[PDB]
Amino acid sequence: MERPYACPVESCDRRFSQKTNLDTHIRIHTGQKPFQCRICMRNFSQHTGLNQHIRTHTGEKPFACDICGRKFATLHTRDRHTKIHLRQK
DNA sequence: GACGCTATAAAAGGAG
DNA sequence: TCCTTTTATAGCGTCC
Ligand SMILES: [Zn+2]
Ligand SMILES: [Zn+2]
Ligand SMILES: [Zn+2]
Repeated sequence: MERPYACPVESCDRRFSQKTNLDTHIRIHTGQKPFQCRICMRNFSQHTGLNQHIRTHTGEKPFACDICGRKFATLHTRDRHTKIHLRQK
């Protein structure tokens, strides 16, 4: 069994290797958000959801682009940006 | 075009 | 293992 943990929701039925990931996933169904932003008090489903958000307050931009050295708050925004240097408008 | 941001999935770290 | 963190992937929505 590579992914022994299955989602209880008949409709969804997503599979996971670690039980942690299954519990975290189930939260999207129940709508429970255990991670709270201490500035605006908003709630998030994940550790990363909260971390991505704290940066909107702090203005921290950890991710730099290799080509132009421009900074971004999140990983995806940075990765997606780099692709523009490989094409025209 | 570009990118700020939220969501969510996949994986890894660390301690008992 | 269980719990904490980290990395990856998808879109949305809006301004340019
Ligand atoms: Zn599910
Ligand atoms: Zn906040
Ligand atoms: Zn760049």
